[PDB]
Amino acid sequence: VKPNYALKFTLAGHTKAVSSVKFSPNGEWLASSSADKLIKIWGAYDGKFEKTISGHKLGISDVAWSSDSNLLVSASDDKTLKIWDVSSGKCLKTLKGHSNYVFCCNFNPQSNLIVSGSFDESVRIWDVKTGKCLKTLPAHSDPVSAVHFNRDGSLIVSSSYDGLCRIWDTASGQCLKTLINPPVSFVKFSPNGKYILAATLDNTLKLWDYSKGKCLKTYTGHKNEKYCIFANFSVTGGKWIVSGSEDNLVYIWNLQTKEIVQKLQGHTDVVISTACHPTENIIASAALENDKTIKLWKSDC
Ligand SMILES: Cc1cccc(C(=O)Nc2cc(-c3cccc4c3OCC4)ccc2N2CCN(C)CC2)c1
Repeated sequence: VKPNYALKFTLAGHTKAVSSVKFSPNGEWLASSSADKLIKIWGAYDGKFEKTISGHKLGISDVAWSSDSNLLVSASDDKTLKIWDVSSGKCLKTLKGHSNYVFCCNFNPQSNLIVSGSFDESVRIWDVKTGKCLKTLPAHSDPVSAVHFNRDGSLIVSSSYDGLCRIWDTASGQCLKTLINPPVSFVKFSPNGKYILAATLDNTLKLWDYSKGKCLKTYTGHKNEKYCIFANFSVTGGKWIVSGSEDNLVYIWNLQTKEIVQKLQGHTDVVISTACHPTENIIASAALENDKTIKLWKSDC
């Protein structure tokens, strides 16, 4: 009926705002990115600091893991993405092509491709092996806030400040659907691929059937009017929607009822990123520059 997330660890180390936290697909690790130009790796279960990965010339808005947990990709203000070998910390490839800040990134499930979104209003699809840009999609008419592949890699969803969500055929780069005006600050596919979860900067999360163009659920109560705040489907226990908020709380809703089921308190700045562990009822959350910490929370359901 309600989860009971409680604070377990606070992970300090970043020297500026933390932008993104992601659990490795194997459940072992948490990666974080920061305005401090660094990626840090932490133990998912005990929060123990593992390593710092460096090389970007400016702050990093996003990081993402390959399916085998061996590679990371990062999106930076230095206009590049970088592919990293996690074990060695080495930069394998620098992905060059965007003409302004890179804000978001993801591997496809296959992990042979990376998708990126930029201030430059494009979505780019990159070859992991070669580091070359395969396609440049003229995706939006304002900054791209989020990019995500569906569970089989066949589709990409993008969101933008232009107020649109768009679904793209990965293979061809063709736009299959435009969902249509407040800025769209976050989007991702549901695990079953049928729905998209989208955040808009009028303090609203919406669950959409994008084929029909029908809004199924609306989640409100949190504050989201300024920052591109990451949200999640929590699926390991109860079926929840999880998001950060500009009031320094993590919000958790019941997906079906739309009721707030828990608010997690502890952060001292905007919670810009949340992540849900792949197998356990564990949440990671990260905050902006008044705080600079990552917190790990555990629930019994
Ligand atoms: C290095 C760093 C540290 C802390 C927060 C940020 C930030 O907020 N990112 C950002 C910014 C924008 C954005 C949108 C429109 C216009 C501008 C922007 O930045 C400068 C000018 C969009 C998305 C994003 N992100 C947020 C984190 N998320 C995991 C991916 C995307 C970045």
